[PDB]
Amino acid sequence: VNSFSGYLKLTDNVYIKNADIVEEAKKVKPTVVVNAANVYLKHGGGVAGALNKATNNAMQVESDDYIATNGPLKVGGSCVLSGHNLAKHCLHVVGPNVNKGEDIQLLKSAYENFNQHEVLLAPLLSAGIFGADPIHSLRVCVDTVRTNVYLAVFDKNLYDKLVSSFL
Ligand SMILES: Cc1ncc(C(=O)O)s1
Repeated sequence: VNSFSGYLKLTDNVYIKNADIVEEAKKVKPTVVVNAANVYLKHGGGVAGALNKATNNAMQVESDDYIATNGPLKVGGSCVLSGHNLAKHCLHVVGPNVNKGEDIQLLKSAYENFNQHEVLLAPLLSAGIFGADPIHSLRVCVDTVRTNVYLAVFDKNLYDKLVSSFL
């Protein structure tokens, strides 16, 4: 049994809700929240922008030190950093950004990072300002992630379309 409430169970391991990821993280304090990161961990907008704002920029400060030591992530890659006031840990995952021309086949590689964590609160990778089709992102998620994932959908309209169209 876990703390997650109000989620629509899609498969054995994937759940979905219309929820504010910051507000959901603040309520649950999950072991892992996933950030929709870029390779530079520059948390300017979308999921990263919102999560980082909710940490009062502490996520960005920590991320800048990570990059100064390690250099950029790979598209499809990830790193584990603090969850600050939102979670124990933040898994920063880089999905391909279609608005930069990145290979959408890297979306599966991005989701494979979730399998290193037994339970996660996450957004749909490469959705929103990363430019991918969120229906496609949900399909790759269900077909890739084997651990228990609780997906927070930012839009009520999009949430209803994802559920209604789910095979
Ligand atoms: C505050 C948020 N902005 C974008 C989200 C998303 O595309 O998942 S959540």
